[PDB]
Amino acid sequence: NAFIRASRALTDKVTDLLGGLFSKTEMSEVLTEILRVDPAFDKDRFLKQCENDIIPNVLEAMISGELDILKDWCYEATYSQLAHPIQQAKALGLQFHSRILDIDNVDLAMGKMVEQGPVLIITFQAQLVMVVRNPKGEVVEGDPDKVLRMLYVWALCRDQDELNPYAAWRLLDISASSTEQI
Repeated sequence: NAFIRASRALTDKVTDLLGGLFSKTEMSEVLTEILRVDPAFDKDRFLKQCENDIIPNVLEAMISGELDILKDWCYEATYSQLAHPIQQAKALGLQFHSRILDIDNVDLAMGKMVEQGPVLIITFQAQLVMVVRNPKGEVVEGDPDKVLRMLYVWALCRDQDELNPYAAWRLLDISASSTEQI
């Protein structure tokens, strides 16, 4: 399909912009650290887990204002930044009616080491419908009839002390941008 190729082309360009002169050695060094604790680690299986588990659960919690779920999936400083806006909305008794339409083009962009552990940076595209309403049912944020096409970049960090490999990754950072006219 033509459209499918264009969206795939956009993802590849983002991966290029995230690939500096030292990206090959930095990725290899991060894999060395991950492999020390999880010898069976595989990049493709990891990306499958991101698409079927990590992304859907975290993104849903974010747009639905589910603070307890979000706190379990994020690092401390990360949670504080995401929580504040949600906490303000709840104080005004606002309602989160946002929903996810689709998620695709999941890919591995780069790797880096941080104090909390090894980091793998992924990207993906998603179609969302954002809408927040007040107690009266009136829309005070977003647009219930508009579909937003987003390009996300997520930094996931691994807890090197976690016994179970399928529960070792948590959200460390996130950036994004709409893809209108692309």
